[PDB]
Amino acid sequence: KNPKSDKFKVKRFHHIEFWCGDATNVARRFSWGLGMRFSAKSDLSTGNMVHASYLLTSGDLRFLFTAPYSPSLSAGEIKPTTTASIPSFDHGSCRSFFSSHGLGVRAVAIEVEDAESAFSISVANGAIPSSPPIVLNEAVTIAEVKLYGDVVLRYVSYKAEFLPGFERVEDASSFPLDYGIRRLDHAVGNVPELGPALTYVAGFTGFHQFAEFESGLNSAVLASNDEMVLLPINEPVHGTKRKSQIQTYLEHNEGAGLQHLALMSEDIFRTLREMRKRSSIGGFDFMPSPPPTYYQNLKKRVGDVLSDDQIKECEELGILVDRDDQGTLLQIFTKPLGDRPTIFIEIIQRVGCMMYQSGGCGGFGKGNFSELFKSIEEYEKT
Amino acid sequence: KNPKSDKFKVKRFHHIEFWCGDATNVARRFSWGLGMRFSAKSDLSTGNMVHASYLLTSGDLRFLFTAPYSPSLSAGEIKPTTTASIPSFDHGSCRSFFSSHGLGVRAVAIEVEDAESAFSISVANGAIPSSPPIVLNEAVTIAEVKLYGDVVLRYVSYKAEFLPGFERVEDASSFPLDYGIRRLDHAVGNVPELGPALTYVAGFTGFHQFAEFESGLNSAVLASNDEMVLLPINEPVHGTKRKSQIQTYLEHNEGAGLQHLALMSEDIFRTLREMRKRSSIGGFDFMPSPPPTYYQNLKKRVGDVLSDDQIKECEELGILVDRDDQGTLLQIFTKPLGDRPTIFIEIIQRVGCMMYQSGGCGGFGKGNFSELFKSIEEYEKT
Ligand SMILES: Cn1c(=O)n(-c2ccccc2)c(=O)c2cc(C(=O)C3=C(O)CCCC3=O)ccc21
Ligand SMILES: Cn1c(=O)n(-c2ccccc2)c(=O)c2cc(C(=O)C3=C(O)CCCC3=O)ccc21
Ligand SMILES: [Co+2]
Ligand SMILES: [Co+2]
Repeated sequence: KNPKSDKFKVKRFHHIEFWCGDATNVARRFSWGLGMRFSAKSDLSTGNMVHASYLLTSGDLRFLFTAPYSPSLSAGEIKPTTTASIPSFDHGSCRSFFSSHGLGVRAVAIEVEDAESAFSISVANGAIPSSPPIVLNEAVTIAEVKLYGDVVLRYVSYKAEFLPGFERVEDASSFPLDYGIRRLDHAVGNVPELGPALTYVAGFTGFHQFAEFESGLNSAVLASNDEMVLLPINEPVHGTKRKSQIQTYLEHNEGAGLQHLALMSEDIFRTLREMRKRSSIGGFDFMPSPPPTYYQNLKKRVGDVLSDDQIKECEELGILVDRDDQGTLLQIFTKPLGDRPTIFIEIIQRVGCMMYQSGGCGGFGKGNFSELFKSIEEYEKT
Repeated sequence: KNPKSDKFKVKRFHHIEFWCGDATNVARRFSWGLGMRFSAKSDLSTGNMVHASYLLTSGDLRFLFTAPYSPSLSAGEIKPTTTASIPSFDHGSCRSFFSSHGLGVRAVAIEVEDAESAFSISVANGAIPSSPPIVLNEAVTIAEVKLYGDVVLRYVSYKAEFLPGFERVEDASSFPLDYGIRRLDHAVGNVPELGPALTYVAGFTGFHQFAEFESGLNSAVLASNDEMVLLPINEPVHGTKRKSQIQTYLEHNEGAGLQHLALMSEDIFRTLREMRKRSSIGGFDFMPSPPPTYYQNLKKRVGDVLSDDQIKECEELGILVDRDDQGTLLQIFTKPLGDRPTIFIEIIQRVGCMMYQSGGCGGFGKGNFSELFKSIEEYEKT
C-alpha cells in the first residue's frame, strides 16, 4: 500500500553532509576508500572564511565534508555579509556537534521542487525548524528542519554548480576514481523510541510506511511518493542476550543520529573487490564474513537468481543476499567509519522490480539477521 | 661551536603526537600518503574508554594520532582509576586544542635516560610544567613541559611495546607500506617573538644554538649534545612585500605552534615518486616545483655531488637542493596537511658529514629562499 501522501513534491536524495574536525583528511580518506572523485570545493581558496567544504561524487552520490575554520577569520562578518557558502553553518553548532557525536552526518539533503514551500509546509505540520529558507545567488534555495538528534533534513531546490560559491575542482587535483558506486539508496537513523520518531517525521513530510516482508532492534521505513527517498529508523530492543547494537550506538554517539548510509552499486562485485583491496591501505574495513554454511544455504534461497559462480563470487567477497516477494538484495556492511562504534556504510545492489527499477526492490535485508544466526550455529555443528 | 650543555641526557626523537577530531581517518590518510605502517593501538578494543590512539611507524619514525571519545564513557573514572593509556590526556584540553588550532601536533616526544629527572631539572630551570612524571606499569616514565603555544615537549624514558596499554596491530590490519622514510630529522615551531621563545627553551633544556651558513622570517635552531634532536623556531618579519608565511600561520593557528616536521628518507627519489603517485588519490600534495632555471643553476652549485642524471631526477620530482660547508641537503615541502594553512611536512635527505652521519649535515635549506627568488625572476626573463 502506497497512499502517495507527500505534502510537497520530493525528487531524489541530493547529498549527505558530514561534519568533521578536519574536512581535508576525512575527504581524502573517503575518496580513496570508496572510489569517489573530488568535484567541488568551498574554502579559503574560494573566499570562504568560515568553513572548509569538499564535495566527493560517484555517479549521482554526493558526499560533502565540512569543518569550521577559526571563528577569528570571520569575526567581522554578520549573516548579511557572510562568506560561508552554506549559510546554515554555525561554528558553535559544528564544534558542539562534533565534540558531542564525533564524525557523522549532519545533513540528509533531498532535492525538492520548492525548498521554501517544503520548509513552510513541513513546519506547519510539526517540523522543528533548523535553518529558514535562504536563496543563494537567486539560483538555489536551501532550508533545514530537524530530523532526529542533531541531524537535519535539508531541502534544496533549483530554479533551472553544486551550490553557488562552490568551485569545480581542477582536473589535476581531480583523479577519476570509480569503484562502481552510483547513488544513495537509503539513510538510516537510530533513535531511543521508534514510535515518536516515526510520528514526527511522517507527520511533517507525508512520507508513508514502506512495508517489510531477537535481532536487537525494531525498525520501520518511511518513503516518498515514488519510494526513491527512503528513510528507515531503528530503536533498540533491551534485555537481550547480546547487547543491542542500537543501544551501543546511542551511548557512543551521545543520543540519536544517523546509523548507516546504503550506497547502491551498479556492480557490487567490482565495488567490493576494489574496496577490499584498499581496506588496509587507507580505505574501509568490512564486517567479518558469514561462515561458508551461509553460502551453502544460498542455493535453496536464491539459486534461481544467481548462478553457482555468482554465488561463489558472493562468498569470496563476504556479500549477503536477501529476497522479498518482488526482488533480490545483495548487501554488505563496513566497520564503523571513524573512531566511534556509530556510523557505518552499507553497499547494496538490487535485482528485479523493473517497469527503471522501483525503490526498495528486495527490501533491506532484515531476513539476513536470522540467516546469519542459523548459519553461525550450523557452522559450529559442521 | 657546540658547548654540549644539555642539562639532562637526551637520546633521540621518540614520537610525534597529533591531536585529531577523528584519529582513525587522519591515521588512515597519513598511512597511505606517507607509507607508514599501522603498528600499535590503544582504543575501545584495548580497554581505553578515554581516547583512541593509533601509532604509525616508518623505520624509526613514530606518528601517533589521538582523539577523545565521549567523556560519558569514562565519567565514573578518576585519574587513579583511568583507562587512558596516556595519562596526560585531557578531554577538555584536547577539544580546546583542536577547536582552537585544528589538526596539529600536540606533543614532540624525545627519549631521555630518566624522564622524572628531565622533568625536575627542566622545571627547576624555568620550564612550565604540563604533566608531571607518571610511571606506567613500572616500565616507562612520561612527563611533559610546555614548549610553545599548546605544544608540549614530552620526555619518555624506559627501564629496559610502544607504551604500556598499547597493543600491537594484527598483521592483517597491518599492511607493510614503506616509501623510504626512516626518522624525524627536525621539528619546527612558529612563534610571534623568536628571542623569548629561544631563551625559554634553551633555558630549561641546555640545548645550544646550531649555527647556520626578505624571506619573511627570522629563525634559529636549538640542538642537543650530539645535535640529533633539532628544534628550529621561526618568527615573522613584518612589513614585507609578500606577507610572511609565519604570520599567516599564527593567524590561522590561533597563535604559536608546530609549523613543520622534517622526515629523513633513505632515498628521497623513491619517497617522492611514491608520495607523488598518491597525491590525488588520498595522499599529500607538494608545493609547486621551482622553474627549470633552478635546475639549470643546480650544476654550478652541486655538480660535484650529484650527477646530471641525479639532477634530472631532482627536477622531475621538484626536489630542492642546498649546501653548507659540511654537506648537501635534498628537500621538498608538502602543502598543508589539513584544512588550515598551518602545519606541513618536509621530506629530506642529507649527503655527507660521515664519521654514522652527524646531525644537521647540510643545514636546513635557508639558502633555497634566495635561489628560488633568483630562479623565479630569471625564468621570467627566459
Ligand atoms: C544482517 N545485518 C547486520 O548484521 N547488521 C550489522 C552490521 C554491523 C554490525 C552488526 C550488525 C546490520 O546492520 C544490518 C542492517 C540491515 C539494514 O540495513 C536495515 C535497514 O536498512 C532498515 C530496516 C532495518 C534493517 O535491518 C540489515 C541487515 C543487517
Ligand atoms: C625554501 N623554503 C620554502 O620555500 N618554504 C616554503 C614552504 C611552503 C610555502 C612557502 C614557503 C619553506 O618552508 C622552507 C623551509 C625551510 C626550513 O625548513 C627551515 C628550517 O627547517 C629551520 C631554519 C629556518 C628554515 O628556513 C627552508 C626552506 C624553505
Ligand atoms: Co540498510
Ligand atoms: Co626544515
